[PDB]
Amino acid sequence: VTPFAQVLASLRSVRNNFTIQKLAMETLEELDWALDQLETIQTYRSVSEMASNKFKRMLNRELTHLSEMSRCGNQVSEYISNTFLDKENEDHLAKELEDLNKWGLNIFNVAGYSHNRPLTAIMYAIFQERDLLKTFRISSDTFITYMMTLEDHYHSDVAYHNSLHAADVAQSTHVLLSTPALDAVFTDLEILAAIFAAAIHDVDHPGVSNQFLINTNSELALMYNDESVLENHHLAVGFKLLQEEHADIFMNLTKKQRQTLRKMVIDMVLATDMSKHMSLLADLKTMVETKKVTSSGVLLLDNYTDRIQVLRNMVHAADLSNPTKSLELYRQWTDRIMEEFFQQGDKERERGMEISPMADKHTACVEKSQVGFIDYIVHPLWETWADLVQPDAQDILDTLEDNRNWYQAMIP
Amino acid sequence: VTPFAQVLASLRSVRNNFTILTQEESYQKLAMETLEELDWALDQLETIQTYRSVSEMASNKFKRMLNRELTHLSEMSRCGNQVSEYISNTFLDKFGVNTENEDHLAKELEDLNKWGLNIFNVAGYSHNRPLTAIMYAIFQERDLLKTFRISSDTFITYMMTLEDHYHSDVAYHNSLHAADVAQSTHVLLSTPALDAVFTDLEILAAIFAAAIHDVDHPGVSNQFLINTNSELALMYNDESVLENHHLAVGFKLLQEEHADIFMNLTKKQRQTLRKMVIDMVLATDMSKHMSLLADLKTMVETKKVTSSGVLLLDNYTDRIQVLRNMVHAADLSNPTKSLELYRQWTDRIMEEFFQQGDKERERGMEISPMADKHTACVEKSQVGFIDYIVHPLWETWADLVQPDAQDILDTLEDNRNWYQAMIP
Ligand SMILES: [Mg+2]
Ligand SMILES: [Mg+2]
Ligand code: NA
Ligand code: NA
Ligand SMILES: [Zn+2]
Ligand SMILES: [Zn+2]
Ligand SMILES: [Zn+2]
Repeated sequence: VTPFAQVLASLRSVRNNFTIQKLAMETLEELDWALDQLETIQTYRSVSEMASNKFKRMLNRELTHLSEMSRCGNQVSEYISNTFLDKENEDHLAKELEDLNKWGLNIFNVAGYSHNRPLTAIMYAIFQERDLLKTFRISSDTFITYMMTLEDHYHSDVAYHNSLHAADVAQSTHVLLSTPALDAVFTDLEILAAIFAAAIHDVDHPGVSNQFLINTNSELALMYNDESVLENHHLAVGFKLLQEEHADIFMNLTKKQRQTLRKMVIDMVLATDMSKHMSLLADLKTMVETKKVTSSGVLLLDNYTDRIQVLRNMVHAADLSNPTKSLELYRQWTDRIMEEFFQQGDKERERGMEISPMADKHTACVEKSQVGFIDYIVHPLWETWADLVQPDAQDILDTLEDNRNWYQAMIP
Repeated sequence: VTPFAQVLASLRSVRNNFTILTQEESYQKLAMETLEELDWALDQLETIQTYRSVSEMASNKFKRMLNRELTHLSEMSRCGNQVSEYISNTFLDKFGVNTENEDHLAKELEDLNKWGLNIFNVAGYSHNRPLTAIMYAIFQERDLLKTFRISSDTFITYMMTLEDHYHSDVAYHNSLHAADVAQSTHVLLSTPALDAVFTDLEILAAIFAAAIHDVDHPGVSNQFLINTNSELALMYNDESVLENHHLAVGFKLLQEEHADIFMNLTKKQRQTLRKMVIDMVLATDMSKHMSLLADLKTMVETKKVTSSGVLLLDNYTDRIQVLRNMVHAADLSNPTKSLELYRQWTDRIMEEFFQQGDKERERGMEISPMADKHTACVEKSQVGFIDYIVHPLWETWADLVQPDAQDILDTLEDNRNWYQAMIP
């Protein structure tokens, strides 16, 4: 018997026997509401995971016993467990880099003073600031060789999803990791993973959505079976570039550390798929409801699952941070976002495809879109993040509200 | 506010008020037994939950709430409508030859619709092309070439390349295993309890998923591919490495000259078939076994049957849960076949495991359990495999399609007892 069917059947008999005055009637009303909500709020996969997890632990018990029997009983248990169970200019650059630890550092100026290499410049600054090159025994040459190839694999002719956007997300993730409420929560390995996930999260982006890649029967959609097409590709390129000569920035980690980092990075870059937004928000919201905070204001994250839920939300929030930056920065990101949408619209036109809603200058409502994006996606996410790390993130939330009102006032 | 927490708090309130509200010996016994039952139900509700099951309830609620807002916004202006379309699409998730071998082939193919077909003989009488031979027989039997306007040339061009992309030098995961799974799926689709339940497109999808489910298999596990830092593991981010690859090859082969067997389907039919096939082949990942078992078990518990009484599967979700379990059961059908067939499959799976062990030895890796040809406990493994995986799955399938599959279950038990009796 499946666990959810068992619980519902016993809750139905409790209700049937409860029926067998104001207090009695008001409670039957509350029971009937909760029992109905229990059923309706369930999906096919939520019901499934309760049952599969139960079945997995039932088999895990039966094999632990079998393992104790003989050397044969042990290899049979190992086979079954592994198969059927789961798991000059440099002066100007130095001046800009003084804002490294600040929200809204001008990354556009960093690009201008680094010969249009903001990703290499910002990643090297972050790694030195955080002492990651010493901690993880990364030679400067290894770091710069990797970063330069990584930057080279970001498309220059794509207006938004280029190395300047990656530099911005990596820098924003670096600032978010420094949140006082999150002091001493993450290991050096988790910090390394988050900044690296942020730097590679859009590498080799063609400047077109996953839906465009699916609809055009692209090699990428074919290879990845229409699931997180781009996000899977960003990871494959990111990890492949480590195999280039003198570029293995993870060469001096232990085998266990590389296994752990790889798992965390995959997890974080897959969470940047925009269609997974509501799942991340639901995870972040449950974390806020059950949050355990210190007297000094520091968050308590006991286990790996809690830490990765926060980290995957951090990289996603960093990816959706343009509306939280000063208006001057935000307006420049919106121009780039729009330019890239229009560029996808051009590719749709050359293919005879139906032009996407925001993909055409004649019909795109730029200001209303920014207001919708903030109201429906950016503000609910950042408000949940701000609740988790209170009072840190209030300035972020204040900047967001100003920018929202500015865009609202700019609607024609 | 997350919904599960809200429900939990509500049921906790009901319980704390039930205690206030509670000859009369029978009343007290009823009052106490129901409180203990409620407490057990509440404890089990919390414990039986996971991080992903709870969050799933919340994300689905958030998705529905936003969809409601966006539907209203789309009615406001042409601008509101394109803003709602942007947000919805981005942030939400939705001739023939006369030969002795040909006469022998026609004789074997008389058992096409039977669980008792010998695929080893089909391979021998078809120039070691069991996949093309069996798929062509299935497609003609079911009239799929006429229904979906597939010319024989296109069909045979595709099937031949598909068969060519199965490795000959791999003992188990070759075209003979694919032919076996496709034929077993064809038989399972014909179960009387599942009569007129599936559309022609769903039938096409299941047989196609079964035929392509192991294409280009290197004869090594996903764990071997992850541990050796293979290109495949790198490409697929260590998740269902092989299963993703089987699908990519299977769909890529349609692009070969005059091999597009889906060329005359509508765009909507190709979209639906593609979705179903991906779903079915990803479900063949053995590490997903307990999820499929869980889904099949819930389906048995809530099963509705007509006057006939043929199974009733109202929506698509129910239909795909059965179909992915069917292809998985077909993939785990070797122990349910006659002993003569089963013993030949066991030799092949062992030979493949040992070939992997040789690769681990040459690489200086620790030899995987079952991969050492010198230490493998072949019989005990077959007993464990049946007791823990094959029998629980087939027993659940038999409950769903009762009384059909009783013979499948009887054989499984005989083969298990035979292997048990053969333990040295
Ligand atoms: Mg992205
Ligand atoms: Mg397989
Ligand atoms: Na470039
Ligand atoms: Na071959
Ligand atoms: Zn060098
Ligand atoms: Zn991004
Ligand atoms: Zn198979």
